[PDB]
Amino acid sequence: GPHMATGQDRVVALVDMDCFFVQVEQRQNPHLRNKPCAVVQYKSWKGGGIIAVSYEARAFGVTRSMWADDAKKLCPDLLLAQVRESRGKANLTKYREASVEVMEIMSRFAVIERAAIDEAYVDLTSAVQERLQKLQGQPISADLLPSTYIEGLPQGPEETVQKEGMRKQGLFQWLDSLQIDNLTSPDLQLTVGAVIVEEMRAAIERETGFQCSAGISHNKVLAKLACGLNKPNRQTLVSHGSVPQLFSQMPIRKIRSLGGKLGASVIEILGIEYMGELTQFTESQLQSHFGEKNGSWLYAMCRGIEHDPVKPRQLPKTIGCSKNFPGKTALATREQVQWWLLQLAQELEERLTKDRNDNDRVATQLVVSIRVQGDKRLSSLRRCCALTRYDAHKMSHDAFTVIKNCNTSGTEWSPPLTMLFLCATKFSAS
DNA sequence: ATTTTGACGCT
Ligand SMILES: Nc1ncnc2c1ncn2[C@H]1C[C@H](O)[C@@H](COP(=O)(O)NP(=O)(O)OP(=O)(O)O)O1
Ligand SMILES: [Mg+2]
Ligand SMILES: [Mg+2]
Repeated sequence: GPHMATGQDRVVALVDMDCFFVQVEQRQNPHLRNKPCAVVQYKSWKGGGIIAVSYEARAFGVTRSMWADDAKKLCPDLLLAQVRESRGKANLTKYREASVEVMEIMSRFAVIERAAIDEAYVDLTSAVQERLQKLQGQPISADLLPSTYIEGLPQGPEETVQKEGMRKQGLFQWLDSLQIDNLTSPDLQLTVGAVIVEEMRAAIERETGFQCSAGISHNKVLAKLACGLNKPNRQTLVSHGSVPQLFSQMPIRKIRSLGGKLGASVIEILGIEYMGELTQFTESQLQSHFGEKNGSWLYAMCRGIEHDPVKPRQLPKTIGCSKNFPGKTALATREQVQWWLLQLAQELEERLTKDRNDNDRVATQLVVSIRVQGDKRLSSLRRCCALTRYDAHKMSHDAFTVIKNCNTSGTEWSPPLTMLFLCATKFSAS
């Protein structure tokens, strides 16, 4: 009752760019705009692997991971943009730079946590309070929320058969219900949050050309879930009160961190399917099956409560370069391994030097990882060494030194290598 | 022959 926390202390948003790499390429090449389009890496093997897909192309069934030749079978007029290739490998520089454009705009509004190349969490609690002070008891107009969905609404009793009609009906129900004169109301706080996110999304689109979606809720997991509910080019507010119905038919795997083995174990061990069913277990029961930390997290999360903070971190903490060498292309000679380590080290040097100039920091550890043919794990082996100079020849030599004894017998390398990976870590200020 | 990443947990 009066002491049961409800996880309504924060306003958190998650902003995720729509078909991000595709929009970067469509901005660059107007011929690709408003077309079924995908971004592909490499080309020789089955036309290249698709890594991003426009919504027009998704309507034909094109998905990430599809070979371009196969996507063309579903969508004969599919247009393609290729990732830059440098030193024999895919180069993602253009997308990292476009990401910085977006993150720098978002950081004008609030502290952000860069969660991936095209998404960031925003802690809006302070900004909402300031905005509530600015507009004392002044009602919030639907005009301030032109792209917002209120999850769960409309409810109860032709304008109801088009999606914009439904969107506005739900928004009207929500705003009609609001208590505008209490500045401590969580639902009001979320609504002001959504007004700010509309402003943020408009700024991103104005200043970059890129569209995005967003979720606004009281924590990162609900914000992330909300964001996906009405992609693309829309934002969704998930209130605390919307959680029971939302979670009552929500597959466990849809919640952040439960899409893999742990989520599968929750389903198998407890014999449930939906996130809401978790409420019927005690905290101790969940801790007994999934550990103290996971158990406590699940117990709170199924009630819509999560405390993971929006970390103040706009820049990646590691800078890595990797290449797979699948099937017959697996690396089988010492010279091959050394040449590709050099290629990777040269890209890494270029990125590290730019990073040192832009961000006043230096990496101090080099992690070298390899995969051997047959091992299904991403990494078969990981070894580190000191990273003392931004020099590609030195980094490649040091990586070879730290992995060379993985070679059962050689001039020859065995078993063949299916992946090389260099990652610069442990940054210190410079 | 899905590729190239990046954050974080466990021991
Ligand atoms: N498995 C993968 N391998 C490589 N790159 C990938 C990837 N998954 C995504 N990317 C790259 C390419 C993606 O453009 C970018 C962002 O990933 P999303 O936010 O998950 N997907 P997007 O923004 O395209 O569409 P949506 O509107 O549904 O958000 O990261
Ligand atoms: Mg995206
Ligand atoms: Mg994303």
